[PDB]
Amino acid sequence: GPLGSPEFPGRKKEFIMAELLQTEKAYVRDLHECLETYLWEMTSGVEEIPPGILNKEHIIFGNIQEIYDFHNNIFLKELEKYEQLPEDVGHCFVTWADKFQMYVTYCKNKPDSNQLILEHAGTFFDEIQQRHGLANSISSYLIKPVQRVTKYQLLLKELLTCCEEGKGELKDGLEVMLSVPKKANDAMHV
Repeated sequence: GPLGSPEFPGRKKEFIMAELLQTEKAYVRDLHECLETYLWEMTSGVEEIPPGILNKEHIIFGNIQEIYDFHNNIFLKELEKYEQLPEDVGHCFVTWADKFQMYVTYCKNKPDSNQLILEHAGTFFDEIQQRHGLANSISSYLIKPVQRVTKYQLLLKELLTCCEEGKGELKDGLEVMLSVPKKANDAMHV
């Protein structure tokens, strides 16, 4: 029934490579619709933004603006070239490993982001929601990055343990993924 114990690595030749190909497009699109909605209206000063979050756009959504642009013109269109080869995406987490330091910044601002959307952001995003047909709460999008970095660990652990031919780069692609949220805790100072 609605369980997942008989193991279910997705449906198609490229099972879980499709799970990564799809989360690019899901991630660059879900970043797109974020800048255009919640970030747009706070930077365009067209609604009354509570005195706590107005110049705290960079807290509410952190540095998400830099994520869209860089993925839609790089990570996505670099990944679709690996559609025929999930053996080469270990080379892709590493190709940009140092750029993953941006994820250590993102997470350090995450909790204080939370605080501001709870107490002093208020209900303001609920009205914008309905105007554009957002359907989903604000909190959902801004936390998604951390849901996404778990997914990277999910699929990458799959490849590096099951690739009959694991040419290389895979475990390094892993260690970079793991050192980021680890760093954020150690380097706690935001």
